Amino acid sequence: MMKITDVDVWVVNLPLVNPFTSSFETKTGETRTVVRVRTDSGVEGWGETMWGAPVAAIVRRMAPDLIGTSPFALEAFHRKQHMVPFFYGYLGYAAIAAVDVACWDAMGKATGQSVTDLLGGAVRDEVPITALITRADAPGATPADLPKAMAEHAVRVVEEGGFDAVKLKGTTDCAGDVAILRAVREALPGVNLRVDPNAAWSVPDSVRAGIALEELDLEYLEDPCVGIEGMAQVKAKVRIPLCTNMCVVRFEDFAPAMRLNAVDVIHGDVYKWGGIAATKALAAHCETFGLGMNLHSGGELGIATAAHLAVVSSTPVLSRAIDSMYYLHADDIIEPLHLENGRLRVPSGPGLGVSVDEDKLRHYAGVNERDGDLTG
Amino acid sequence: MMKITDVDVWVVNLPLVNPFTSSFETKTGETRTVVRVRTDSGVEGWGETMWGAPVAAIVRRMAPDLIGTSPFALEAFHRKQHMVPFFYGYLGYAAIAAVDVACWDAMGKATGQSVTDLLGGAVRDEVPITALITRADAPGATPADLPKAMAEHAVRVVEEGGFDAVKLKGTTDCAGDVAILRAVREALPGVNLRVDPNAAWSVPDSVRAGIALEELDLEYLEDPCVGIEGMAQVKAKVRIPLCTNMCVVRFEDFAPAMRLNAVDVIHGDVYKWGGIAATKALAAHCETFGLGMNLHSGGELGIATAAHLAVVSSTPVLSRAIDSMYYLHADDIIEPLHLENGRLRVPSGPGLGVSVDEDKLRHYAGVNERDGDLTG
Amino acid sequence: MMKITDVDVWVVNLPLVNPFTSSFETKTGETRTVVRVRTDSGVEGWGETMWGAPVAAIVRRMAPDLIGTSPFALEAFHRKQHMVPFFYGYLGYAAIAAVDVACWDAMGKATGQSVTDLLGGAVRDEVPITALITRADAPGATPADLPKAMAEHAVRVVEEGGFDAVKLKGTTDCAGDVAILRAVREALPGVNLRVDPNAAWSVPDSVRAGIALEELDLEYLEDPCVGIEGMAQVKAKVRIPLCTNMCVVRFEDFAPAMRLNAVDVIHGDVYKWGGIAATKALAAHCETFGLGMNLHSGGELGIATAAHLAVVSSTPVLSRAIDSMYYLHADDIIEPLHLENGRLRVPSGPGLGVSVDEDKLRHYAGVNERDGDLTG
Amino acid sequence: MMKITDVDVWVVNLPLVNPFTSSFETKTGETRTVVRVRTDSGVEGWGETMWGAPVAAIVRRMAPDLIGTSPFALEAFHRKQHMVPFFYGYLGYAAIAAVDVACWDAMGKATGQSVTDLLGGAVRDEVPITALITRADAPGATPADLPKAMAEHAVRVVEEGGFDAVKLKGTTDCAGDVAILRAVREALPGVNLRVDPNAAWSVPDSVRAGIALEELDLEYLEDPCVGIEGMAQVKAKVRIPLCTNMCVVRFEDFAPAMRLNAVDVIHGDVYKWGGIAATKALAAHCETFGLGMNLHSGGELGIATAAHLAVVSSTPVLSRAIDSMYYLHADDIIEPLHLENGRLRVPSGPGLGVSVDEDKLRHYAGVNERDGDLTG
Repeated sequence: MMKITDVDVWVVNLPLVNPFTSSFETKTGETRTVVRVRTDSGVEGWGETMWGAPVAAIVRRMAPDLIGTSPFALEAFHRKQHMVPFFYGYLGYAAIAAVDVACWDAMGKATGQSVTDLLGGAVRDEVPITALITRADAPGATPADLPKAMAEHAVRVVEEGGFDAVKLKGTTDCAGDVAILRAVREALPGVNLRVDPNAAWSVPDSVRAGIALEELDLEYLEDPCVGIEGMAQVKAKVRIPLCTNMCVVRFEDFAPAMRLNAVDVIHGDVYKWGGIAATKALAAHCETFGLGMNLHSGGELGIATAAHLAVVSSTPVLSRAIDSMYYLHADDIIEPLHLENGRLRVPSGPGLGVSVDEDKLRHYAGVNERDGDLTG
Repeated sequence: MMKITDVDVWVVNLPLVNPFTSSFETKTGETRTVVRVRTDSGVEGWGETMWGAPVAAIVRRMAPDLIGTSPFALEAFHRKQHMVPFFYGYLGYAAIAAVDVACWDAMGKATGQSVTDLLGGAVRDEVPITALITRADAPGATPADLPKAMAEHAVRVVEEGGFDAVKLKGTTDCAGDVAILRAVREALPGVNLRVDPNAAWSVPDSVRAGIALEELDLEYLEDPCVGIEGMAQVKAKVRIPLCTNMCVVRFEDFAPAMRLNAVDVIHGDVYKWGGIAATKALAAHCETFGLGMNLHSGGELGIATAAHLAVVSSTPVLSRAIDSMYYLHADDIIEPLHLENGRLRVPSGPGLGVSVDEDKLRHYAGVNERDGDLTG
Repeated sequence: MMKITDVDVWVVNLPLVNPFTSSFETKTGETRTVVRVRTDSGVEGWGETMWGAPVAAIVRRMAPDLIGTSPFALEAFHRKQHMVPFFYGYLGYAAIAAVDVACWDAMGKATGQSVTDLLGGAVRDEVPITALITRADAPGATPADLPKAMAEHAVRVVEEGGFDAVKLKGTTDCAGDVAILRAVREALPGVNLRVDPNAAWSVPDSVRAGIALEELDLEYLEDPCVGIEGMAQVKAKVRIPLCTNMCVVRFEDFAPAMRLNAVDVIHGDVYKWGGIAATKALAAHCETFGLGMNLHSGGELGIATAAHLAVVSSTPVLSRAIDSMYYLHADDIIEPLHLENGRLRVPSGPGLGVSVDEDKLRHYAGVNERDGDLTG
Repeated sequence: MMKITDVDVWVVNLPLVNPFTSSFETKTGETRTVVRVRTDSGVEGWGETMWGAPVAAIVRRMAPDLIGTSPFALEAFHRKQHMVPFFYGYLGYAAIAAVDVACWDAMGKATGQSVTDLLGGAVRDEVPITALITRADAPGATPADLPKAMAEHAVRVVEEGGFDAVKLKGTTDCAGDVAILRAVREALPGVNLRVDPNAAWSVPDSVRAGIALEELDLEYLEDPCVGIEGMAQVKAKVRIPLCTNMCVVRFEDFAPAMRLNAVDVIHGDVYKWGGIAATKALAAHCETFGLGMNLHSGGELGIATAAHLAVVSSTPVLSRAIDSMYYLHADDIIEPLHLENGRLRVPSGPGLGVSVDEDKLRHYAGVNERDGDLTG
């Protein structure tokens, strides 16, 4: 009969090993929000979600009403907070997800079960991850030299890391993106290969590039352009599976995207969709419509990755190499997850199966206090 | 670390209070299949599903491979048995559901939690049920007298029982069905009213009847005709929400039914859909597509009803008066559920929250052994 | 004025020559249900259908009401049993088909006519069959060696057997399936070539594989993925005729599959569709919608094959090499059908044109009694 | 082993009792083509089809190649004559149907079975027919008086004849047609009521009239306008089941009519569709698409009506009162069918179950020879 007694929130800054360039920005660290839910039985559940001050602010506003409730009562919590994402958008889903994850952790600890086992049990014990490559990996390169430099980098990363998949972060320079992919495919004929321009290409440029890229047999083309309408126009012309984490980001988007035939693959992400049950539900929706599914990464540290691992472990349709920034981090706030030969081991043991280093938590919260958010 | 040690299966015959007439048959009892899953920790999980000998046979064939597995490992179990419904159809889903429910019961008992709490926790504590009326309730009646006799019966049942909804079992006599509904609505202007011909009407007759029935503001018209195509033609013409438990009975049916705009409301049913997680998933699918959802009854006794109650208790979209044959039964194989003023109380306590009377189980299994199945 | 006096049912186990691997299982024998319908004129009609104990059980439950009816009264029989497939699924259609076939046999014998002549008469006298190849035909092979081993096997089977068509049983390993087909096509440039993954591939993998397979000019791609929705997505992208025996398996599926443009070719199968008239009707539906048609094999012995031969003989649209496990059987329960140069001769003479060896029937029923079903 | 030895053809003129007015013409007799197929076993099969000289001419051209063939070989015959309807249109189907029917008669006689029993056996023994009313039934009437005169006529016909359905032959005067139907419905509140303008109304007038007619709950509106496009526009706006025997008259029309949602009910007619098997196939197509089905009448005498009766008797979906000019004829060329209380008794006995009066045949062929065709 657990009742929540405390909800505490921190914001942390953690460092990457090397810079990371999307079409959007170039980052050198993660800012994350960490939540601990305490109960009257002494159980402590931990959650973690994307971004800093504004996400923490939402969690702290939801907290007073969480006091005295059961961590098992997630349906009631989500319904109570139904309007939060309407106003706060992605940050609203993210804030709700932190609480959601912390409650699953607490539920597992209270019952002596892994979150994986509360989600249907394991169908796999290891989760392959994806090598993320960006133009920041070829700092010196001239436009003429960029494709070769990127391909040589990709080969090193795959050979050293054992990655099953490689994903290029695309840019506004779509012709250059295509040139890079051609060189990477030539160097790695057998690797699953993706490109993600983060919606930076126009629809006509996405069609022209997509046609050019057909010969490379990409696993998918991820968000070439903005919007359900544009994505559907691309899917109508281009014979490459089309993936999104930008035009379908909530259930309200799903029926319209299906009727308009906008996508072939959807990325789940607990922090984007507001919780673990939502992500299991999304998996079922993908199976019903014959869609592929993968997981998107928003810069998860160990707590948030452990939640995603529980989801992948227990979800048949998540059979691909997921996106994960985890291997690119220089430190964590839990004892490190097991990463070997390009796959993460699913934690075992009660809850998320992680142990939080509260000294590192305190330290990196201090770093954030002095340095400010790296996000936002 | 529960491991299953035994799977035992019985088939029972239980009596109704009065006969029950669908367009399909007239019944005076239920035949059900009961499953107990035993573990090495001493925990015993109970499930119950529809029909007799052929469903029991499927469960017994799945049983040997269940030995040594965890009741938490439901994703693996469902995937292992994925082909069973392709060959065995509804009976295959039903057999899988019995095992599924027994595992949820065992999971709750092992963790000291209600199934309701393992499904997201309660959002409601009571579940309204529906008064089911059939032509067997007006045994003596001439065609001219039938509508009045049915209306007078409906009034008595609603006034005595406190039911929020009334459902007429329709027949091949669609003109007579309409006459009955007109009389019932006149007598009960405020009750939620439904008719279910169990697909016995042709599409043109469904359109003609549907048009006639618009003036009665039915909660829904349930399966007037056969098939996604026919149902979609009815929905295109008739301004009454259209419900099914016959043209969408598995996830493979769902995408086509949406693209063809076949239905407005879908009935879930754990035993028809093969398990509890499938039913929670169906609820999410209904929310995504703006569909109503209710629960169908296939003649559940106490164990199977308790499972449905856990689902309704924890599922916002199940906000309607469900169908339930439970109130029409003359006995049960558990200590009776609480039924008061037309609503069932959600059980509390570990697992399904029921206690099985093994003497009644043994007795009614003997009744089945001597009398044979009443179903099939 | 024949009236049925007896309906007797056996279940038999019969051996294959070599193992047979689908994406689903690996088999070494068939289990079948055999039905004899006796009349008051002394005429005996024989039917045969798929699977064992559960199909036999359905037939035996339908039997008492068959007593005293005419074998000609098939419309009435099918309507009486209309609900059987709703509950019993594929097994329900199968059980009905056994009775259906036995009645056609009895009708032919009573009238001195072949079933072929009662179905519109012959338009062809020979029926080409298909060489079925599976990975079990390359037992020793490494992944690198598998395509060559499969191609060499295919060449031997085609050269020795005179087969017009070759069908690869596909697997979850879709990349390996494609490699095998490439090698087979290279070795046999002129053969009609098919692959059937039995719905084991995801939709994105089906699109990727389908694109790759276009260069091989396959006769069709059969059930790459699950469901009408997925199949329609494949047909929208992949320029290979798409065939099914899994997403359209009854008339209720047909209108939705047409509106959603899901398939180009449909497999008929008397045992899957519940009878001979249903299969003739399906042929007409295929002609109306410009679909190809072939026949699926569920492991027919001589009685069931003879029924399929009567259908093919009398049905213009069945102009392809059918699937037939018949040539892979080590024995039969009738005097063997004529198989020469990759085609089966249509039987002549009254009814199905077969003579049942009742000693073999008794023997193989005993084998089943002691060994149990190989199916289910 | 029947082989056809002779095909003989006559054209006959037979009288009606009273004139019959469609939107198209006013008739006082039928002209029909009669065919006898003789075999080497002495069996004689009889067929009958619509119209005279030009239909007889087609049959006589097909005849020489029929010599030496089996009456059972209908699939081969239809395929051989596949191009005949492309050039000769309705008359081509009609000529083929005469031969088709004669072969079914011969098949039944050769096997000692009714045609009904060769078509799946009886599901009903009686066939209700429809009272056909036209403006010729109110000869004296002023426009102001016409509706009352028509209603009084309808009442007399229904009360005297026991008809379950009444069908008004519509005209170019759509406002007058509506006025008549209003008066008829007022006088006969319980009768199934239809109107058939034989495509004489424009689409806008069909929409205006259809809207006006909704209040009368017609069984169907039959061919208000020309063409699949127009019919679909009517169905989109008007809430009355829409029936045709003019925009879907062959299988090539069926898929387009379904995709465009043109009709709710299709009339079969053996003579329009070229044979009995085609009509059974059409029934199955209607069931698959949830369409109603009825039979159209082109002026059948006893032989042709007997064929239609065999079809209705054996076909579940033909559950309506059929159209039949039979009751309006002053004589026949067989011993009269049993008509009592508005329903025709299905013949029993071998073949079509009719006995041809060859003296009447000879007489009415002479009448045609001297008087000429009344059709064409």
